[PDB]
Amino acid sequence: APRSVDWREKGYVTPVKNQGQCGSCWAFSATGALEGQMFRKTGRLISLSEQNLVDCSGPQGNEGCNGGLMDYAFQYVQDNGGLDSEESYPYEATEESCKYNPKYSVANDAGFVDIPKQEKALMKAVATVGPISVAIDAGHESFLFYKEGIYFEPDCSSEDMDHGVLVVGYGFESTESDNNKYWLVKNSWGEEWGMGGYVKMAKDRRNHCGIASAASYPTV
Ligand code: NA
Repeated sequence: APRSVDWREKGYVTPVKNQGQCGSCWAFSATGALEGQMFRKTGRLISLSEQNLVDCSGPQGNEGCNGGLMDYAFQYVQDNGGLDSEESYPYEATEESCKYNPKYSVANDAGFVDIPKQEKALMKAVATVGPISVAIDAGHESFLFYKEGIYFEPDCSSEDMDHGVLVVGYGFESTESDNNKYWLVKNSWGEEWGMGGYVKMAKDRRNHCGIASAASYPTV
């Protein structure tokens, strides 16, 4: 595999969004991964509707602003036969009744692929597929105040993840500790968080914060 990958450079990645005060991170991770696999297929990058997932993918196991899973969103899109665009079904950060309209669908998928629980396999997936949906333990003050550099939190758990985000690549930079590898992660807390809304999460450090534990992508 390459030592460095950044799918934003290949046009796979929409700008950073902001979920507000709704527990819908899973919808943003999912749209992020489907935006990538749709681009891969069609060569067109279209922002997808998290509200569509929030309002409508309850039958697949999701619970709106109370939480969800990217794989359940991927299943909804297959079951539903479509997903509306962000422009047509904009984000309101509250759960409402489903207003999906197939005429405004701009995306589809035929299931999803779960990546084996290993950073080595996650790396191979990111290198060959595109942006990957992943779950992390973001429940630490250090994560809130992140500004730059490689994020490493010694109290981070590799099993109890609470936040869906999107790995758009990986790389390295020299550090004091010589723990130099990172996953490049798109968040959904707006541009003012982190590095323009991105975080470099420690890579090949014993599955730091569980980044490889629940990784998947939609099959388009
Ligand atoms: Na922000």
